[PDB]
Amino acid sequence: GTLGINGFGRIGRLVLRACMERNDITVVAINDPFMDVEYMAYLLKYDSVHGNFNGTVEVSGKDLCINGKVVKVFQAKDPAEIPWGASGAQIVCESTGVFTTEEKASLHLKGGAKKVIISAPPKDNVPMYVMGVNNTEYDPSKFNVISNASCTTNCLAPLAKIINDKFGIVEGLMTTVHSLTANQLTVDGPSKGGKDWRAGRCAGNNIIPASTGAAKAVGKVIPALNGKLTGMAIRVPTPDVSVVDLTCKLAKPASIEEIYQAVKEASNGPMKGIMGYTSDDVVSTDFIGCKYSSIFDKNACIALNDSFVKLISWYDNESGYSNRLVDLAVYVASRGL
Amino acid sequence: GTLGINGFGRIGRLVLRACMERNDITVVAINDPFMDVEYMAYLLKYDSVHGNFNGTVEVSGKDLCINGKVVKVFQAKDPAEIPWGASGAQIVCESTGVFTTEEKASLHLKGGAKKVIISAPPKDNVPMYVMGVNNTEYDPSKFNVISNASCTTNCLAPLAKIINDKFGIVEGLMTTVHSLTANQLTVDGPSKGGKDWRAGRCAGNNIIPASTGAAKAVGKVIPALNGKLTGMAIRVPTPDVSVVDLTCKLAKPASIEEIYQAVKEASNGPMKGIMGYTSDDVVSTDFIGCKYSSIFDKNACIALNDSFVKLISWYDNESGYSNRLVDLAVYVASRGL
Amino acid sequence: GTLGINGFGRIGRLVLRACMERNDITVVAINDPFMDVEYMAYLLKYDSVHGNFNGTVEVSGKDLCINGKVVKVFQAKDPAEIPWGASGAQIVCESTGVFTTEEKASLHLKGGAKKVIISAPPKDNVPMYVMGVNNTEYDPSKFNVISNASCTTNCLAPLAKIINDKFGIVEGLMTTVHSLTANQLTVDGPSKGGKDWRAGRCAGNNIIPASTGAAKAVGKVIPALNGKLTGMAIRVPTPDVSVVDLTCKLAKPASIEEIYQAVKEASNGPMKGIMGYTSDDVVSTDFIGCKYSSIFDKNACIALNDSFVKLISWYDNESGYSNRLVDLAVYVASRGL
Amino acid sequence: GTLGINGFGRIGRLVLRACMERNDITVVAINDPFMDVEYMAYLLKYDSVHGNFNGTVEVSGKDLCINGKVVKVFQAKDPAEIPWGASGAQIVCESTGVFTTEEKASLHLKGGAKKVIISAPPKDNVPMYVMGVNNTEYDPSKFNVISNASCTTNCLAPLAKIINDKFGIVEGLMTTVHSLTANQLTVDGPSKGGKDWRAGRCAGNNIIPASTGAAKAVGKVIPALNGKLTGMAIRVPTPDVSVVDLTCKLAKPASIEEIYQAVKEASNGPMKGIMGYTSDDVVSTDFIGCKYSSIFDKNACIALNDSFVKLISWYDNESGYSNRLVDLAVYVASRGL
Ligand SMILES: NC(=O)c1ccc[n+]([C@@H]2O[C@H](COP(=O)([O-])OP(=O)(O)OC[C@H]3O[C@@H](n4cnc5c(N)ncnc54)[C@H](O)[C@@H]3O)[C@@H](O)[C@H]2O)c1
Ligand SMILES: NC(=O)c1ccc[n+]([C@@H]2O[C@H](COP(=O)([O-])OP(=O)(O)OC[C@H]3O[C@@H](n4cnc5c(N)ncnc54)[C@H](O)[C@@H]3O)[C@@H](O)[C@H]2O)c1
Ligand SMILES: NC(=O)c1ccc[n+]([C@@H]2O[C@H](COP(=O)([O-])OP(=O)(O)OC[C@H]3O[C@@H](n4cnc5c(N)ncnc54)[C@H](O)[C@@H]3O)[C@@H](O)[C@H]2O)c1
Ligand SMILES: NC(=O)c1ccc[n+]([C@@H]2O[C@H](COP(=O)([O-])OP(=O)(O)OC[C@H]3O[C@@H](n4cnc5c(N)ncnc54)[C@H](O)[C@@H]3O)[C@@H](O)[C@H]2O)c1
Repeated sequence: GTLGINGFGRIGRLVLRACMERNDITVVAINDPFMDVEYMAYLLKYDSVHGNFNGTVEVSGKDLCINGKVVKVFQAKDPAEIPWGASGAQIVCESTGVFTTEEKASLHLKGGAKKVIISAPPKDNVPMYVMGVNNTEYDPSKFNVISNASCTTNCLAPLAKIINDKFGIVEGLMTTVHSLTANQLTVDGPSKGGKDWRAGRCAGNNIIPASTGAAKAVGKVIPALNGKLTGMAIRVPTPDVSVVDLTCKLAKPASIEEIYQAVKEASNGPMKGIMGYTSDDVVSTDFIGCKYSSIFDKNACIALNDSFVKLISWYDNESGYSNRLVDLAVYVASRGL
Repeated sequence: GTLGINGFGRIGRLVLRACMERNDITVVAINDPFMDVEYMAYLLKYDSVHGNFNGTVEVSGKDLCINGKVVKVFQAKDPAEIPWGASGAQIVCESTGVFTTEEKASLHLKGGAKKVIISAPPKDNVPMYVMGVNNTEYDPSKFNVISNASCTTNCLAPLAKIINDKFGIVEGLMTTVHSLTANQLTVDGPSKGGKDWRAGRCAGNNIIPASTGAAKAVGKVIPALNGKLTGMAIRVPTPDVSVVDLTCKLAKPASIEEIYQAVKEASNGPMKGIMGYTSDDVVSTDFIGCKYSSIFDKNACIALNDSFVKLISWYDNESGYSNRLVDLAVYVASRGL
Repeated sequence: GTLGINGFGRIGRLVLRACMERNDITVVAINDPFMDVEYMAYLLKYDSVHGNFNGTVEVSGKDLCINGKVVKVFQAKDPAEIPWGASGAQIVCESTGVFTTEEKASLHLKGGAKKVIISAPPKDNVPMYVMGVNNTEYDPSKFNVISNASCTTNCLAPLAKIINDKFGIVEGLMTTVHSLTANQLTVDGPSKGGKDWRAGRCAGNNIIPASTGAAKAVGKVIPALNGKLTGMAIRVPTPDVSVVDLTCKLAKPASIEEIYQAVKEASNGPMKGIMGYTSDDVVSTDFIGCKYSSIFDKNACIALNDSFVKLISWYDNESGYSNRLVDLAVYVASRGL
Repeated sequence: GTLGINGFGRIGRLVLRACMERNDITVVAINDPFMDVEYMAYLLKYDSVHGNFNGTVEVSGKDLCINGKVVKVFQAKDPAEIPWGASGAQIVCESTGVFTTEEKASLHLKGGAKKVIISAPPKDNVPMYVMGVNNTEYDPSKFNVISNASCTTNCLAPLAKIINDKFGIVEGLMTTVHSLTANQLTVDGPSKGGKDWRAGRCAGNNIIPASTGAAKAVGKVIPALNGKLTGMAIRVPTPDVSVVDLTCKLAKPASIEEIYQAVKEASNGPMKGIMGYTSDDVVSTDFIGCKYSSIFDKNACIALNDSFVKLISWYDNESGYSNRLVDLAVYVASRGL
C-alpha cells in the first residue's frame, strides 16, 4: 500500500507524519508547486502545533529522505502531469483544496494513480466515506475518486451515529467552535475570492461566524439523518483543536449518563480508534495530537430534559483528520487497487 | 442621582466610564482596598480594550478629580465601614464579585447607601432586573438590594423575550462563546477556590468549557420561560465581546426573516437602546464599546426547519453590561431613593 | 490638495481614515483590483484594531460616498491604466507593496498623477523623506516619485536625530518588537516568494525573528549616521503597535534623564506632532491610534553607564505611519504640484 | 539522590516531569497548600504547553502514584512544618516564589532537608549557581541554601561565558523577549503587590516592558562581567519560549561566523547539554520542550562591525530551566548531602 500526496499543506504534511508512524502504508511521492524540496523539508521538520518531526528529514536532491526512505518530490500545477505511476503511488491524497471535483481530481488517474482520496467535502457528488460510519459501503468497482469529508464531519458523524442508533435523532443543530485555518488572515484584508468577507478579518483577535456544510454532510454519510441536521461554525483564535456542540431532540428519553454509556460502549467496541470519551476537566490543548475523530466530553454536556440535549465532542481538526485519511487509504488499498 | 462603586475592576471602572458619558448620574465615591488612589487613576486612564479614558484623571489627594469633579476614594475591606452617606452616594454599584448575597450586600446600607445593585447573578434570592425585560417589576418598597444579572442574561433575555412573545419558546439551549475574564489565568495553575479546574488552564491558547447559570436566570427574569432554557459557556482567548448562540424549538413557525423583523420591530420601539440588529458581515471586534445588550446577527443564524432555529446575538460583555447597570441605577433612582 | 490611493490595504485604508480627519487634503480616488466597491466599503467601515469608521460609508455605484463626498473607485492591475488625472488626484499614495521602484511607481504619472509617495522603503534609490527629520530636503524639481520610508524608520529616525544632534551616536543597534502584518500567516505554510521562510510560520503563537532594513534606512534619511546603525526585528502575535529598542554608544555622556529632556524639548518644539514622550507605565495597547511617529518611554529605558544606553520608543505601525504619509502628501502639495 | 518539591507550579511540575525522564534523581514528596492531591494529579497529567504527562498519575490517598512510585503529598503553608526527612527528601526544590531568602528557605532544613535549591534569583546574597558556568564553585561545607538563578540568567550566562572567554565583553545590554508567566493577568487589573503596574495589564494583547535583574545576575555568576551587563525584558503574549538578545561591544574583533564557531565548539565540548546552536529558520515554538539552557541562532544575529554585535539565543523558560534545576540537584547530591 503506497501513497502520493498532492498539496503539502497542513493536511498533506500531517498525512505524511501519520504514515511515518504507520507500518502498512508508505508515502512515496509528494507534489507541491509553491515549495521546492528544501522548503518542503523545513515545513516537514518544524511545526508550530505538532512539534519537531519525530525522525529524520534530509534533501537527497529533488527528493526527500525521510527516516532513510526515498520520497520523490514534484512541482506540477497540473495533476495530469505528476508521474504517480512512475513513482509507484497507488492512492493519491488530494490535499490542495483546489481539486475537489471528480472532473479535476480524476486527472490524477492519467498520472497512473489507481485511487484518489479528496481531503475535503466535494463541490460535486463524489461519495464521502467516514471511517467507522459508512466506509464499508465503499465499492471499488464503482468509484476511483472518493472524499474523506471534513474534520468536522469526521467528529460529528461517529457521535451522531451512536446517538441515532441507540436513541434516534429527531432534529439537531450543530455549532463547531473551530480553531483557525489557512483560509484566515493575520490582519483585516480581502478574502481570497471575496466570498467569506468575515473570514478575511484579523484571525487572532476575533470570534468569526462561518458557514459549514459539515452537518448536512452527515446526511450523506448517514442517510437516516438526511435533512435532520444543519449547523454553523465559529472560528476562534486558538491554533488547533476544535469542538462540536450538537443540540438534538431525541426520539427516546436519554440522560447524559445513558448517552455517555452508549458512547463508551461504541468507543470500546465497533468504533475503537475513531470515537473516544473523557470525564476529565479537559480543555482544547489536551487533544493536540489526538488520533481520535471525536472525543465525547461527559462533564461539558447539558440536558434541558430527558429528550433535548447538548453534547460536546472535541476533535483535533489537523491530527485526527489526517489519521482518518491514512485509515481510509489503508482501507481502500485492502479492497483492491 | 448619585452612584458609589464598590470594587474598581473591569465592571466598576467601565461603570465609571459610562457615567462620565451620562448627564443624569454621577459617580461620587469609589472603594477598592487592592489599589491606592494613584493606581486607581492609572487603571482608569488606560484600558487594553476600551482605549484611553475620554477625559481627565488626576489625583487630588486620596481623591480623584475626573473631568474636574471630585470622586472620594476609600480602601475598606468591610462594606459596613465605607462612608457612602457622608460621600453623598445614594446607589452602590457592588462590583467586587464577593458580596453577591443580600446578607453581605445589605451591609452597604449601614454606610448610608439607600440602594445596592449587585453587578452579578446572586448566590441567594436577591431579585434580578434586566433593563427592557422586567425592570418595571421593581418595587422600591420591597427591595433595597437588587441584581443586574450577568452580561449573558442581559444578552439572552431581551432576545428570548422578543422570540417568546411573538412565536413562543417550547425548549431552548444556549451556548455562549465568551471572551476571557479576570477569573481565568495566563498559565495553567490552581483556580482560586479549586472549583472550576478548567478555568485555571492557560487562557490564551485554550477553548475552555464553562458552566453558566445565565440561561436558568432568564427563567427568573421571564417566569414564562422557567425550566425552558439551560445553557453552557465556552471561554475563548479573545479579550472582549461574546456571542450567545440560542437554539430553540418554537411553538409557532418562524423563518429567520420573520424573527429578524420581530427583532427589528422591538429594537426600533420598546427595546430601543437595549436590543440591536445587524445584517453586516460582522465579527466580535466590531462590537467593542457597543452599548447595546444584545445585537442580533441575521446572517449568522440558521434554521433547520420553520420550527427549530439557532439564533446568534453578540454582546460586549464589559461595555454593554456596564451601560445597563448605569441604566438600572438611573431607573432605580427615578422610582424613589 | 487631492490624494489618490493605490492599494486599499491596511495603510491605504488608514491613509483614507487619516485624511477624513484632515481639512487640507481629500481622497478623491481609490484603486484596488482585489476588492469591488461594496467590499471596499466593508473593509473601510469595520476595522479589527481601529474600530468602526468615524463617519458614513455608502456605495453610490462603482463609487464610494464617504462623509457625503464622492470617491471614485477603480479595479486596475496596471498603474498606467488608472485615470488619476480624470479623477482630479494630484498625489498618489502607492500602498500596494508591489510598485516600490521608480520604474514601476512612475507609471502612475501616465495616469496624470503629478507626484507619487511610495508607502514602503524602495527597492531602488527613490529618495526617502521622514517628516520632521529630512522632509525639507525634498526638491520638487528633482523628484516626482518619493518614499515615506517604513513605520520603523519613522519611529527610529526622529529619536536618532534628537540623540545624535545633542549627544552624538558612535554606534547603534536596533531591535524592533513588531506587531504582526499581512505578510504573516495564521498557520505554518509556504511564504509568498519562499523568501522569509520564518515569516510563513503560524503568526499567533510564535516569536519570529525578521530582517529589517529600517536602521540602515536611517543612514539615508540622516547621512551623519550612514554605517552607524543596523538592526533586526522580532515579529510577535499582537495585532498592532510596535516598539523600537535602540542600543547606542554615545559620543558625549548622557543620563536617561538628560536624554528624556532632549526628547521633551524636541517634542514640544521642532518635532511637535512627530516625536512624543511618556513617563507612564504604558503598554502597547495604550498607543492604538496614536498619531505620533515615536513615543519615548522614559521608564522602560536603561543605561549601562553614562555612555552606553538602551532607549525604548513605541509606535503605532499602522496609524502613526498613515498620518505621516498624509503629512508628507500635504507637505509635497505645498512645495508645488 | 532524592528530591522534594515545595510549590507545585509551572517550575515545580516541570521539575517533576524532568525527574521522571531521569534515572539518577527521584521526586519523593511535594508540598502545595493551594491544591489537594486530586488537583495536583490533574495539573500534572495535563499541560497546555508541554502536553499530556508521559506516564501514569493516580491518587493513592493523600499521595500520588507516578509511574508506579509513591510520592508523598503535603499541604503546609509553613516550610518548618513539611516533614521532608520523614519522606526521605534530601534536596528541596523551593519553587513557590515566596521563600527566596536564606532566612525563609533555611526553614526547610528544620523539616530534615539537607540542601535547598531556590528556583528563583534570591532577594538576599544566597549564592547562585548556573550549570556549565560556575556550578563547580559550589562548596557543600559553606552553603546549604543555593539558587539556580532565573531562566534568563541560565540562557545569557553560558552565551556570555563563551563570548567573554574567547573575545572579551567590554560592555553589553540584554533585551529578553519573554513569554507570559503566572505573574501576569488575563485582563487589566491590580498587580499582586501594586509593584509592576504594567505586569497587571491584559497579557494576551499587549507588549509589556519589564525590569529584569537577569543581566546583573550574570555579574555574580561570572565575576569578570560584574558591572558590564544590564538588561530589560519585554513580555509578549506567547505561552512559552523566550529569546535573549545580547548587544555587546567586544574587546577583540569577531565575525558572527567566528562567534558561531566558538559557540559550536563549547556546545560540542564543555557545555554539552547546556549550550546549543542552530542555523535553521527557527521560531519560538520550535524549542517547546528543549532541554538546552540557551540555543544560539546564527541567522538571527547581526553585527554592526567586527566589534559591536547583537546575538540572539532562544530558551525554553519553563522546560530548559527545570532541567537545569534537576541537573544542579543531581550535581549537589554528588558533592555530599
Ligand atoms: N486544516 C484543517 O483543519 C483541515 C481539516 C480537514 C480538511 N481540511 C481541508 O484540506 C484541504 C487542505 O487544507 P490545509 O489546511 O492543509 O490547507 P493549506 O493551505 O495548509 O494547504 C494547501 C496546500 O496545497 C498547495 N497547493 C495549492 N495549489 C496546488 C496545486 N495546484 N498543486 C499542488 N499543491 C497545490 C499549497 O501550496 C499548500 O501547501 C482543504 O480542502 C481543507 O478544507 C483542512
Ligand atoms: N467582565 C465581565 O465580562 C463581567 C460582565 C458582567 C458581570 N461581571 C461580574 O462583575 C463582578 C466583577 O467582575 P470584573 O470582571 O470587574 O472582575 P475584576 O476582578 O476585574 O474586578 C473585581 C474588583 O473588586 C475588587 N475587590 C475585591 N475584594 C474587594 C473588597 N472586599 N472590597 C472592595 N473591592 C474589592 C478587586 O480588587 C477588583 O478590582 C463579578 O461578579 C463578575 O461575575 C463581569
Ligand atoms: N501595516 C504596517 O504596519 C505597515 C507600516 C508601514 C508601511 N507598510 C508598507 O505598506 C505597504 C502595504 O502594507 P499593508 O500592511 O497595507 O499591506 P496589505 O496587504 O494590507 O495591503 C496591500 C493592498 O494592495 C492591494 N494590491 C495588490 N496588488 C495591487 C495592484 N496591482 N494594484 C492595486 N492594489 C493592489 C491588495 O489587494 C491589498 O489590499 C507595504 O509596502 C508595507 O511594507 C506597512
Ligand atoms: N515559569 C517561568 O518561566 C520561570 C522560569 C524560571 C524561574 N521561575 C521562578 O520560579 C518560581 C515559581 O514560578 P512558576 O512560574 O512556577 O509560578 P507559579 O505561580 O506557576 O507557581 C508557584 C506555586 O507555588 C505555590 N505556593 C504558593 N505559596 C506556597 C506556599 N507557602 N507553600 C507551598 N507552595 C506555595 C502556588 O500554589 C503555585 O502552585 C518563581 O520564583 C519564578 O520567578 C519561573
